[PDB]
Amino acid sequence: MGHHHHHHLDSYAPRAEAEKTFSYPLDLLLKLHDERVLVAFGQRDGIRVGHAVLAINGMDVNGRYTADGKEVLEYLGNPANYPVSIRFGRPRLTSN
Repeated sequence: MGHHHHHHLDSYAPRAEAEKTFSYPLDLLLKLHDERVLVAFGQRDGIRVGHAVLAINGMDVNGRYTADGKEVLEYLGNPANYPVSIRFGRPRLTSN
């Protein structure tokens, strides 16, 4: 009965994490979902899958493209650009 629910402001989510270096091959994999690049695998236990990319080398990502317009999966997949720094966090940090 009732099955009531409540949540914080829909526009919001917890803050982004700090910038971190990445390179490949690595025990980390990313995928495209809902016009965002998300962690597919690489969790120590669970607290990593479903996190979303927010910038790469300071280019705030246009969902799944760089600021320049490279698709993030191809951009990171290119081994000429394997060594990178990434900013990532909870999805829906803001609606835009």
